[PDB]
Amino acid sequence: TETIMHANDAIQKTTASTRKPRLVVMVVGETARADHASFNGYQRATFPHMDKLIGLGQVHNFGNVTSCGTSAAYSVPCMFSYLGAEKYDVDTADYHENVIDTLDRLGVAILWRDNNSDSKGVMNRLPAKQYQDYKNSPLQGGNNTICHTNPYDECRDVGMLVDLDDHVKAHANQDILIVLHQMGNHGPAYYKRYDDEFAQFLPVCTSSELAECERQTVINAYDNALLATDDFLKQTIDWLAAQTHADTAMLYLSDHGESLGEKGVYLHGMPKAFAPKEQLSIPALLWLGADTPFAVANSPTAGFSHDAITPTLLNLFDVSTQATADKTAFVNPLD
Amino acid sequence: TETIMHANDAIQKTTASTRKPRLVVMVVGETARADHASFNGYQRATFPHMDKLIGLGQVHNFGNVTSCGTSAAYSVPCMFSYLGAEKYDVDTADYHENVIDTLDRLGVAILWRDNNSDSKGVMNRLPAKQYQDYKNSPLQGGNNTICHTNPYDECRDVGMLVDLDDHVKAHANQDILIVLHQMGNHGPAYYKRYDDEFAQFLPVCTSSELAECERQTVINAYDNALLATDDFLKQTIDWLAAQTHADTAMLYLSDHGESLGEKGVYLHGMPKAFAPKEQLSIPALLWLGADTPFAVANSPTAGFSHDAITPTLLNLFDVSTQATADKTAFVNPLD
Ligand SMILES: [Zn+2]
Ligand SMILES: [Zn+2]
Repeated sequence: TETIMHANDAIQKTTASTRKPRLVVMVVGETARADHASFNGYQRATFPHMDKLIGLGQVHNFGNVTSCGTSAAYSVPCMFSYLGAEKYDVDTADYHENVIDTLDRLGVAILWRDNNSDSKGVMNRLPAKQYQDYKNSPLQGGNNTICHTNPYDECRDVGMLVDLDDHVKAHANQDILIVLHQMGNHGPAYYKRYDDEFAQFLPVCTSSELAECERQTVINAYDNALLATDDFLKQTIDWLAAQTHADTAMLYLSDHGESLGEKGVYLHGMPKAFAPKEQLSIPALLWLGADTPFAVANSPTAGFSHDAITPTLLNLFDVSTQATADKTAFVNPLD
Repeated sequence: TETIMHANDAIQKTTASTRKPRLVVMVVGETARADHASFNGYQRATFPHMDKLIGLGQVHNFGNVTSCGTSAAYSVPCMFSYLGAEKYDVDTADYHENVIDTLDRLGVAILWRDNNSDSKGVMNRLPAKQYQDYKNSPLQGGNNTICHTNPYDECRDVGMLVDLDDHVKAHANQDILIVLHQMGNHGPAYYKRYDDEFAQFLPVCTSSELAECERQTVINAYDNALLATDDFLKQTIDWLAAQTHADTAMLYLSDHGESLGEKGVYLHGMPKAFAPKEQLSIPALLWLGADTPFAVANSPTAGFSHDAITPTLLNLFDVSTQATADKTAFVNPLD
């Protein structure tokens, strides 16, 4: 009763009872920036798995996408909002219906796994059991079974992929959205972000005081963490490709980019008014399953931004509402 | 170290190994405003239990206190920060060591129970099991056993007091801090916030369109929710009074106030440079146990604010750090 509604008219045009169930994984990345992706022209092979799938036509790359801000606190709630970046007031985002609320009201079975921090309020109106902490191991009070593969005891993003079949089997003949919130490229200690298999650009910086290390060694650790994210996305897609009774999709966007020493600036979090372009420039990818019914939108005049996520998610679940009239999306609506 | 440190020099002057363990309950209230508390002169007995304890000298009233902002998203992280309101940056509060991080490092056993939303990042570095969701019942994925006493199935703040003895028993001979984050006076549906026992100021507004109801009936439901918070604070104190083995304290402050129709303004969330006084004026109370060693501090000339919380918590746990010099606190350090 106490929510500012945006999509009270929302209804599904078709349901899992009259066509194949829809199964979407939305990956909320962390600190990855567009121009260190090989698929956007970076001079190093940072996403070999995604590049191969792009060459096969399975993954669609949207190029240099713009985040709404330079921090998770700002970007993550706005990513799932109806307000968009221009009218978004990070302070009062929680008073509004968000796109997760709409999908849950229409019967989509939502799971949010988090190896980062939390959903920044997005999940607060749904039952607590639909949100799972994956930045802690079970004895620490969380769920991630892949935290002891490295000397930092840091939980890994691929632990969020363990037995997602549980959720799918609990929700037969239902549309499903799974949100995975990555640790990704968070710094400054990039060398802690990936297991040794991905320690490929060398040597790396092994200190949290970035200014002290040499700039190239900071970049090397950052690009190694991208390699681990490329693998995590590949394993996510491999799991979806085995769900042959559903129509599947994986959408991936980072929450913001990262400065890597341009004009001496490192990290992120700068007020958007004068943040450098590197902090606002993010990768964006969409994978679609075999025999997909969906059509990918072409990059419009203005390019894409975080504002396209909410209409995309509504389109992937066939939701009709005036709330998305004339709004950019990564996928066209079906009719 | 990926954390911006503020109290790296912190050390306890004495420990539970050489004096009585310290046991502190910090209540983070919600939407209660100073001038509707009967202990600040409101012409209605909204806090009858606290008023009796104030008359006995057991509760100290700090009068009209100022919150740092007009929403929980802004105020809650700042309440636990070292930066204080004037340097605080809500987007990047999470990058900084906060007072809970300091207490945890020094060995205080911290429990955060939340019947509101969550800790707004404050608990993110501590093990997940030290944070408990109390706005959901157990079958919903939370912990609160008192959600079915009302027709809205709304979880009640007193459910957070159920069997706190479990936490105390698990931390024998340790200092303990318990944070209880209230649902409290959140609106606009004030009439949902309290069980029938507290439906005392009548008639009440039973709609969410507050500008439609008669103003006094909105005020009546708001004041009923205060009665239920007064009762919750009394039950909290009654539990602490039974921990005779420890030196105890209860500190209570709201996250912000509330407009109740003055010049047509309702609810809160206005930008703090422009917000009316009602949204920034909050109650603040301190209860101390029998034979307390602590003394109430000199009032700042402008009155107290949220900035006093962090130095107060440090002083209550005998923590010595340069980060408290020059800073306001509700109680003096022991020396
Ligand atoms: Zn981020
Ligand atoms: Zn609040």
